[PDB]
Amino acid sequence: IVGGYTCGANTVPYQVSLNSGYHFCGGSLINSQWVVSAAHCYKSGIQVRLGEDNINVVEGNEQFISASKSIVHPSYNSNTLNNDIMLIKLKSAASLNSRVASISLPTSCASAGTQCLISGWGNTKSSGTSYPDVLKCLKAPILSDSSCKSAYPGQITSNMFCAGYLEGGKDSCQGDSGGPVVCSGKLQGIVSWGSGCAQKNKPGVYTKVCNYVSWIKQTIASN
Ligand SMILES: O[C@@H]1[C@@H](O)[C@@H](O)OC[C@H]1O
Ligand SMILES: O[C@@H]1[C@@H](O)[C@H](O)OC[C@H]1O
Ligand SMILES: [Ca+2]
Repeated sequence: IVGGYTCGANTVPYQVSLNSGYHFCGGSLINSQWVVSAAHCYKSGIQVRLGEDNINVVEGNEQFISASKSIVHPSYNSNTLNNDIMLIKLKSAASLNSRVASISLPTSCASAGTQCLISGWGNTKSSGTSYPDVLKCLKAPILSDSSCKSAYPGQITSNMFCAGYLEGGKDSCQGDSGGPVVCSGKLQGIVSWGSGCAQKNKPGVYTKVCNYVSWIKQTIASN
């Protein structure tokens, strides 16, 4: 998160950390045993770290669960990042309380203009490198399909939307991938890609979760 703020410990209770010896992606808890993430975040040996604020300190509320199975979207294209969504099944059910909670899947797509919560442990600087130990939060509106398609010609599919600010200075960034974009209490986006971070006329590009509620729900009822 570039240009955001310190969320506060456990105030984003659906935010997870993907850990393979080190934080490498975010993810979003949607029920006690399933995390949704970015498909380009896929790797073998994933442990899912719930209840995290400082990812380099044990603080009192963590749950560490190994993945038992990962499902990259059947149609994920790593070249275009089209359909950048993946589901992770947890080996044991997380124990749900006020600091470890699932976030509701949409019944509707969020409209251009709607302001959302983007959170992650990604790089906080746009020209330079610096990674936080605590979770960082950004409120960013959704942007119109017509300025999204302009900012990134030939690259925006119906499976993506842009969210952010075209004057730059505020974005998600490397290390935020897999993580939530929440609007009106609905996991609407998944941190996916962009050109740099916090750059003018280059807003964050997010996987459009509402296209995948049918794929998510029928996957989760059969696995
Ligand atoms: O974003 C672009 C992607 O859509 C694809 O075309 O590969 C090149 C990238 O610049
Ligand atoms: O039991 C685990 C604890 O030992 C570890 O410190 O962090 C995750 C917990 O689930
Ligand atoms: Ca911790």
